[PDB]
Amino acid sequence: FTSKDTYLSHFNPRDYLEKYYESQILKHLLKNLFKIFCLGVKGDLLIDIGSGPTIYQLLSACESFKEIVVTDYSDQNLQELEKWLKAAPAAFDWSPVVTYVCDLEGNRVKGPEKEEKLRQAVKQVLKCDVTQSQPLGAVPLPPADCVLSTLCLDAACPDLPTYCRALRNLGSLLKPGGFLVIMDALKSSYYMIGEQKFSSLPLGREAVEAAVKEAGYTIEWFEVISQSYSSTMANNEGLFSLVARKL
Ligand SMILES: Nc1ncnc2c1ncn2[C@@H]1O[C@H](CSCC[C@H](N)C(=O)O)[C@@H](O)[C@H]1O
Ligand SMILES: CNc1cc(C)c(C(N)=O)c[n+]1C
Repeated sequence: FTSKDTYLSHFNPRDYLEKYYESQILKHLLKNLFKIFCLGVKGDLLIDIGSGPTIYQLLSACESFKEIVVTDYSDQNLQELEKWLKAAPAAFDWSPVVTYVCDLEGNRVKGPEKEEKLRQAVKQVLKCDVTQSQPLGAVPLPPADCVLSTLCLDAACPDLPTYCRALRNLGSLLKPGGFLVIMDALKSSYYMIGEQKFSSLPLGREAVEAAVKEAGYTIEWFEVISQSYSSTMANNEGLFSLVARKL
């Protein structure tokens, strides 16, 4: 299984964004995140776990959370995030994704307004390791109202016991009754970024549900989509989305 130090050196954030941000999946993820945050889940603080170099998973969340903390294992990934946050020239063009979210939300606001709301919400950009009892290391944070994690845990966990432990580790960042939002690939053993291969833990819906209950959460809803990534990218059998609450 891919060692975590491989994410520091061999995960190219720009290439990842070019390759995936595939469109049918992105549309579905955006609809689900809009449903969760704008049509319910809210608070003062949301922690996004394994953010990578993406901002798409935060576009509807910034309407419901005063503060958003973005986290990842890779320093290169956080640097790419910060380029967009600081509106740098070499920052990735999220404008077609931003326009799509504005349409879903009833066309209340336009693209630049949406982007400014996200940039204002993101207060901290932090290093994280989901395999650690303290994922944020020595960095102190108030208990979060919500912990979000998109397409991370399958890639970060080498086996089912580590996956369950990672869910418990994420729980330590959550207030009692706090929400856990996870969206990830089903039965995927790898994913590609050009010629670079990355391992993935191939989990079915039953193993995901069991791990979440074992980790001390109650599931509110669980959705499975049949849509898989292109043959050239991965071997997944769809994706899942779940909303759970910490016991
Ligand atoms: N142990 C670990 N702890 C935290 N993040 C990890 C990790 N191992 C890998 N990652 C991160 O998991 C990410 C997978 S890519 C997912 C990126 C983004 N959330 C999206 O939805 O597209 C990478 O950014 C990688 O750096
Ligand atoms: C689009 N990003 C993806 C896609 C897939 C299919 C997997 C996986 N777990 O195989 C991981 N990431 C990060």
